[PDB]
Amino acid sequence: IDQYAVFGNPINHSKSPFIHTLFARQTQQSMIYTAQCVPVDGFTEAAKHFFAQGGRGCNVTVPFKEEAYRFADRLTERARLAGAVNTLKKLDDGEILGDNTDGEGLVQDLLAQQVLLKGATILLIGAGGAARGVLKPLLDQQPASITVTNRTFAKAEQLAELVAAYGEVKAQAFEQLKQSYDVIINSTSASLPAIDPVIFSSRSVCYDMMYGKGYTVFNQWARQHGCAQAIDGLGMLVGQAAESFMLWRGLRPGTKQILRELRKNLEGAL
Amino acid sequence: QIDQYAVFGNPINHSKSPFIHTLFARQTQQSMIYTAQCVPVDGFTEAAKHFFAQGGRGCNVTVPFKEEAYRFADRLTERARLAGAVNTLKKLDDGEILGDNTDGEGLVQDLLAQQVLLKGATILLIGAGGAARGVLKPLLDQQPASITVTNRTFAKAEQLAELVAAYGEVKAQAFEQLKQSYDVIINSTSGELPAIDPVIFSSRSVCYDMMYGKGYTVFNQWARQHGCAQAIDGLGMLVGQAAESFMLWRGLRPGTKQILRELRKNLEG
Ligand code: NA
Ligand code: NA
Repeated sequence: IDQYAVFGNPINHSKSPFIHTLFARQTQQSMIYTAQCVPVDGFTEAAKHFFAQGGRGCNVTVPFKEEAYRFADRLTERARLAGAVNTLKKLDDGEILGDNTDGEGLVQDLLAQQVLLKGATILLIGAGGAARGVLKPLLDQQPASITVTNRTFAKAEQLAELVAAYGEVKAQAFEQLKQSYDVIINSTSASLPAIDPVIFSSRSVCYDMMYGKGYTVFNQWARQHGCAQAIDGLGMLVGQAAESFMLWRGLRPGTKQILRELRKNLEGAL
Repeated sequence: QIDQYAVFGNPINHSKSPFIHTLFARQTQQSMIYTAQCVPVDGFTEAAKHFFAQGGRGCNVTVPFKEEAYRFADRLTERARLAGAVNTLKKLDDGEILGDNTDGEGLVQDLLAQQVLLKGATILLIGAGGAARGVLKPLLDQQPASITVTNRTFAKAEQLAELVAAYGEVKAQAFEQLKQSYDVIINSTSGELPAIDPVIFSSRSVCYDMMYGKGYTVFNQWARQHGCAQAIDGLGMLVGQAAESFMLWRGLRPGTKQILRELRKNLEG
């Protein structure tokens, strides 16, 4: 029985073991995925111990992703560009590979929802770690452009500079936004942003990284201002997990049927 | 479909419970999922509350949270009340969270299935902590000749013997008072072996350690050096307590044979 885990949890409820346990059931994998505690002396020590005792891979949550990035011996392209690792994998030679599946999970959820990314104009709200992590995977989908926005312009400019060689990436402060976008992605945590609701057009699609019962505060706002479709982040959670699982096991699980169950649980497990 | 169950503990770094319950559920046609979730030492109550809020149906609770689980429960079974600790929580149909303790029953069923004759046996129980307390009444219910409780600190042994006087023949002795051999010796303490005269072990003694792992535990190694008949580890107690929890949750007792065989194989791999 191969051992996998999640380290960290920035919230008080745990879904990763549920998700991965079901992926393992679907694909008949002899593995166990548990939630492991970061001890009081830190993540690095926890990771060292985990891999020394036979661990094969683990997910890492905020705020430990940068530490996981430093811990890894090797990094995937998307991890190196993200500056953060959410997935560690012990290779055959004992080296620890660091990956970041957050952006690809977002992309796959958007695609599962039949959102057209190729040639699309994308507005990315926020310029923090969550935003940084999803840029390269989105750019790989060949959008016409991505506009990074933040309350203060500088932070958005800095992020656009990092990824400038990969496609058309613009920076604009919240206050400057004055046109509509095909796809709007909210990467910011709950506080609404001082943005002109003109960003939402008749055919715009809104994606919130946050999730919960009913509609999120941001998606409620988007909907009230004429959004064509408001999607929450539950699918991104399952999508990122599926990418991690594929990295570890080389098998693609069934994301939709797990997303459906998570949604049933959010609405009451009735 | 996929009713939610879990084990909460710290550190629970190599949990077998998800495997155990997965097999139980397949065998008994229950549609459920069981996950292992380490919780920080200050976070059990909030973790449990959120687990149940999000649809959880039941959970095991392991160290260091068993006493906190006793407080968390809305109602306690008689065996949990006597044990002073809860290792199993269940969400009842009326919304109430029931606390139970299946550790003692699990131990007893393991001993009995392994064909240790408890009826008429002299039993030495080493340790007077929570682990000992949770198995004492179930052991007495098997009608042993006697149970002698011992502990590094004598006062806790005496307290434990006084708690269960009504259920059978139970004595408290200091480590250094132990001067004869027993039919069954059970170690409930979690190598720095207890400082007890190995005269306790006869070539006809069965030894049982609640601890388990690859190879022989340090306690079982000591017992074997001193001739014990057979030295058994706690893997079967884990499986046994799990089966009792499962019966509480789902209403049917699952078989343990495949599970025990596979877990044993895996420990040695
Ligand atoms: Na298969
Ligand atoms: Na209570």
